[PDB]
Amino acid sequence: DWVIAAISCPENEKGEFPKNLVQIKSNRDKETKVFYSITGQGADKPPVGVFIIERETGWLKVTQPLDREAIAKYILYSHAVSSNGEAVEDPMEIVITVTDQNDNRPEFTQEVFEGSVAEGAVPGTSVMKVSATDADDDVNTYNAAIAYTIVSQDPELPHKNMFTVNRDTGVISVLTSGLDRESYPTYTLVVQAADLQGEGLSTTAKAVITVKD
Amino acid sequence: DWVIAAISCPENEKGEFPKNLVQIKSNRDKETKVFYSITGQGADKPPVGVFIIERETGWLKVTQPLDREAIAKYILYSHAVSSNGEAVEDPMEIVITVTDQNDNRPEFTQEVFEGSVAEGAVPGTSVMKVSATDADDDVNTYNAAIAYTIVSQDPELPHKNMFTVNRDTGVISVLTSGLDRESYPTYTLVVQAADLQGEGLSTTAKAVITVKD
Ligand SMILES: [Ca+2]
Ligand SMILES: [Ca+2]
Ligand SMILES: [Ca+2]
Ligand SMILES: [Ca+2]
Ligand SMILES: [Ca+2]
Ligand SMILES: [Ca+2]
Repeated sequence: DWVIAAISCPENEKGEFPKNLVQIKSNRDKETKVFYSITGQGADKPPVGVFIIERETGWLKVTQPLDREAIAKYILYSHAVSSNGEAVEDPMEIVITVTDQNDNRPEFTQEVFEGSVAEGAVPGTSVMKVSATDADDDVNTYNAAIAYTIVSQDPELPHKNMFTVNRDTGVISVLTSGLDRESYPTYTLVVQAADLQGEGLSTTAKAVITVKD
Repeated sequence: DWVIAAISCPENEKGEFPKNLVQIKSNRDKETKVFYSITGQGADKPPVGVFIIERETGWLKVTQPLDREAIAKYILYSHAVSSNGEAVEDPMEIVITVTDQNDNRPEFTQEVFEGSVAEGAVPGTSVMKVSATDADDDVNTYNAAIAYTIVSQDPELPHKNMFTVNRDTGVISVLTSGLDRESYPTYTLVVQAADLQGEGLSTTAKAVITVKD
């Protein structure tokens, strides 16, 4: 049997609802009056009534904005019943797919990441890793594509930029010489993760680095 | 059989082509690999290739902007063929409907309309009618809803506004007293027709009125 494998709808649509999706009918409507209905989660099962079909015209519609991160795909079936009460078609599968918008900020997996480094470590020495996740669609968009940056370093001594971060991996490394346990044993870095390859929604966390012998 | 009775597409779409319309598949694709194709005017018949279907995925797409005033409805059929060469579904009817944009200016049915009026006619006397048409969708929009106005009167004597026009019907009537064949035997009015109930696209024509005894 034929299936409508996808009718796409972006999440978070604005403007007037309901919105038309597609009109389906039985070509047996030349024989009898036919009445249309739909079943499935999103139709008669929870979330009830997100999708409706006009009983006489067969216009399938969506009645509220969708949310890809809650339900990304709805599987419905359309039904066609004559006025005398006989189903005149085998029910047809109709799938609604929800496309992504950038509506989730990245989140670091920890509020505070801890790491340590030997004071004599040569510039370039990898110290620790910070990590973030993003609930948006990393398959089809850059809405979940995170760039890591360092926002600040406390203290700014002996130099303001003792460390750097790999923009893609979140690995933090020694950038310059001068680390010294006896002068400054601890650094607090504010790190940022931002989606849209660093241009989008952002969040911060801390990396606390202990300088060892 | 089920029919996709309408997938709507506005005419004159901008941005990137091709544009996805709907994805259709055979659920017999669990048994065999299935290849999809479409037939109909707009697909394999003229205008060829305005609609295409991806042979493996079943994504039906439109490849160029549509024009409601040229073709307002396309009737396509989808086909599903196994890799061994057997049609695995009855072809399904899929109708694409083109929705309207206001892209046609009203047009008067004549460049010059002629009428006459007796000089003693009381104010309110109907003189003649001007008429315009509009190729846009008068059923579903106001894109063809015309308001008539008078733009100018030559000569502006004895008064600047000797006539008026019914905004809906285009009937021109005597507005005030003072018409006189021996003083001014002829008036040329520039008349305007504008769609969007007078707010939209506009055109002009002339109404030449002869004053009789
Ligand atoms: Ca969402
Ligand atoms: Ca995001
Ligand atoms: Ca999202
Ligand atoms: Ca047009
Ligand atoms: Ca128009
Ligand atoms: Ca039009």
